[PDB]
Amino acid sequence: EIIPVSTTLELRAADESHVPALHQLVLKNKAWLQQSLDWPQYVTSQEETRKHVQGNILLHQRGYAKMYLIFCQNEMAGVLSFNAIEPINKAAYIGYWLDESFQGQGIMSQSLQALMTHYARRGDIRRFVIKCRVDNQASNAVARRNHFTLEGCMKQAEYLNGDYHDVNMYARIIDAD
Amino acid sequence: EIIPVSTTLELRAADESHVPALHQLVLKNKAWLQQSLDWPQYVTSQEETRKHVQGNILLHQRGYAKMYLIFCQNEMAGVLSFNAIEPINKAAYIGYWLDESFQGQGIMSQSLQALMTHYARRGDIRRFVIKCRVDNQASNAVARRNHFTLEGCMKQAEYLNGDYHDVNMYARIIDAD
Ligand SMILES: *SCCNC(=O)CCNC(=O)[C@H](O)C(C)(C)COP(=O)(O)OP(=O)(O)OC[C@H]1O[C@@H](n2cnc3c(N)ncnc32)[C@H](O)[C@H]1OP(=O)(O)O
Ligand SMILES: *SCCNC(=O)CCNC(=O)[C@H](O)C(C)(C)COP(=O)(O)OP(=O)(O)OC[C@H]1O[C@@H](n2cnc3c(N)ncnc32)[C@H](O)[C@H]1OP(=O)(O)O
Repeated sequence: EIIPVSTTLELRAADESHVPALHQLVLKNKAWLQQSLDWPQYVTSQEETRKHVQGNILLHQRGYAKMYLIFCQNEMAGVLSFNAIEPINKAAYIGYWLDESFQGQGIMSQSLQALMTHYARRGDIRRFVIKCRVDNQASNAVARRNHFTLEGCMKQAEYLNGDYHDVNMYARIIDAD
Repeated sequence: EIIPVSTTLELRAADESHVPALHQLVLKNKAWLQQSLDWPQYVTSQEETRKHVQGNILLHQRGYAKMYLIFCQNEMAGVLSFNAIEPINKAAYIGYWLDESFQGQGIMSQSLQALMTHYARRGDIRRFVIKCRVDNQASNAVARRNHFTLEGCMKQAEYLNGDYHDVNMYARIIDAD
């Protein structure tokens, strides 16, 4: 399962074969990922990433979540995913991160747009949501460029780096009729 | 486990012994509950309520959710609960409903306040949230009387009664220091 993004980019569904490369990518970025994600601190050994992946693959096959790996000229560059899918509401919560050396190239912006369009077209997701610290300006720029509307500010909603942070909730509705 | 509310009210932790009475209460109110809750339509037989209860009791014991039954002069009057608890964020999502014949007496308002105070005092929950259709004025009045702040409006976020509804997100932070 591959969702095309561009002549140099593609989304591949999470595989057990990706575990090794992804573990290294996580290691290389966890110091800075920790400021806006919670799970990187619990990742130490490859076994823990494999665990996260096998679990994700299941929710992925059942349609309860999705995990895609972003590939740039056959090189793993980051992860784009639906952390949770509420089938009855056709709503999904988005999560993503990019290896620091693949940033600043519009890679995530384009991947998100290709991913959303694909699901709005299939029709099982029409409402997309992005929740992230209010102060993560890079993620906010990805959401706005993808036409997300800020719905609210959740006060001190997430505990990250020994402190509570206000979280913005961005959403976009796409009815691909 | 009983959390006191008033000389005529109390909160009792969900029990297997409550299943029968609760099933009847659900039956008596599901026609109208369906307009703002999704699970009442899946409840037909007592076995299904027992299922919902045994599951809840587990999340309750693990601290991942809570389910309390509201009792009014030893008579079951409704349910008040934390649908989900995010331990790391000390945040909880509230759910509640009252049998139609126990409404209009400030019973839910008082029960919610007693419940929140008890958890903010214990310190494992400091952020309380209420999400419900924007047009449910009775629930909105319970949230405002309990000093919740409206954080945002989630567009067409819930599918209920064959249609999508805008959902308000109310929140309150309590640091019982
Ligand atoms: S809490 C939920 C959010 N997750 C995280 O915060 C995870 C940690 N952060 C990241 O991994 C990272 O900061 C993310 C993926 C959020 C954003 O990274 P980028 O800023 O690299 O995003 P993107 O890959 O979309 O690149 C946009 C930027 O690239 C430049 N640029 C050049 N060319 C383009 C094109 N053609 N299209 C769009 N952008 C392009 C811009 O300088 C950057 O754009 P901004 O305007 O978004 O700053
Ligand atoms: S989607 C998440 C919300 N859940 C649901 O909507 C579930 C379905 N609805 C209900 O079960 C029900 O409508 C709920 C529980 C939301 C609200 O019911 P009540 O309106 O009966 O609330 P409560 O029990 O808090 O009673 C308040 C009302 O009672 C009157 N009243 C008399 N005396 C008092 C006192 N002492 N204190 C407060 N209220 C009191 C008021 O006439 C009603 O108050 P409002 O001002 O809230 O309308």
